[PDB]
Amino acid sequence: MSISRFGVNTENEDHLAKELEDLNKWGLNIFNVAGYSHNRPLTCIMYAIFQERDLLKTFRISSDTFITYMMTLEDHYHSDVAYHNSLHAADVAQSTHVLLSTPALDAVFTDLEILAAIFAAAIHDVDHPGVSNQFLINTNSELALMYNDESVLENHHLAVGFKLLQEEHCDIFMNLTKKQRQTLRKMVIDMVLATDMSKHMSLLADLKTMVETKKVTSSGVLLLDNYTDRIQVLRNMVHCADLSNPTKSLELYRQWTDRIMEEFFQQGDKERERGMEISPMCDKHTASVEKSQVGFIDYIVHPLWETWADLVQPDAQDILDTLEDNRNWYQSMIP
Ligand SMILES: O=C(O)c1ccc(-c2cc3cccnc3c(-c3cccc([N+](=O)[O-])c3)n2)cc1
Ligand SMILES: [Mg+2]
Ligand SMILES: [Mg+2]
Ligand SMILES: [Zn+2]
Repeated sequence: MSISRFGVNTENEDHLAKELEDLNKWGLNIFNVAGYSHNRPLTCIMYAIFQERDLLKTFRISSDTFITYMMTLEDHYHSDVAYHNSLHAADVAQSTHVLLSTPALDAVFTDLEILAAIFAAAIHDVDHPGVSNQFLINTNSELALMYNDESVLENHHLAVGFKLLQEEHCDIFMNLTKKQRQTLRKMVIDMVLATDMSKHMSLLADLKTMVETKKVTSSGVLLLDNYTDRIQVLRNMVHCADLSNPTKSLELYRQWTDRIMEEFFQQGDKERERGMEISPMCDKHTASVEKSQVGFIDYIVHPLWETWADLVQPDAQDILDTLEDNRNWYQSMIP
């Protein structure tokens, strides 16, 4: 049955199953998953990932409760937002799922840490309005005041992600112990807050420290016996998943760029219509898409992935290669 198999009822079962053969691959096409799942990419991908990792059984989560929660979570992502909709969330969850399976990190993380990372990815952008934290701050949002202008949306995504668990038959963590729930909550909070782009540098600095003090075993697997080191790697992994668009196939990457640019232009028109000063990248009349992608990669995405590649060398070399190739392509497209 469709639901028991994919967590969603679809008229394209055979096609959805073919796409899902790439569940553990960096090359999975989430756009197609969406197209063969009646546009339920997040519910479908989260169900597939959990079945793949046997998380439902391990954590005594009924398929029904999980599907109910996932469908609700997905319903809370805006479909009228060009980039920060459920497709992006599904993509980050799937990317994180692949990153957790990096050979160099084999048997490094606990099952609870794995659960927390994938869950964090799924809820990391829930109810995103399509405008930045600065826009919320500049317009004196009640949300901004509430979180003292720090990680405004990130704190909101967390509040929503957790609150939905209180919905009818939505508590997927009902059977965890008080200790497991406390641990998971703290780790998820840590990983979602880590997606706050303004924290980029604090994260990368920690990651370099992890590379510098790197320790591997005979097999070649990294050594991270202490949570204090592991949570720094997990925060950076979800951050890398969040900034993984430029590392995917050019075809996927180009679609991601078109979407984020549309969202930027949306905010630009909002600011414009409110006599506000248009934010950088948000002016559709002066935006330089290609040059901006090159800057994005050179200053932010590459520095991060290069360090990540060093940490798990050589598992992420092809990802770095792809990033570099995509960078040069957009560079050649600058008029
Ligand atoms: O405030 C946030 O939470 C936030 C802000 C920007 C992005 C983002 C995503 C991109 C995806 C694909 C290509 N580009 C993306 C960019 C981006 C695009 C053009 C330029 C830059 N940049 O940093 O200069 C970044 N930004 C995500 C999240
Ligand atoms: Mg975000
Ligand atoms: Mg909303
Ligand atoms: Zn995100």
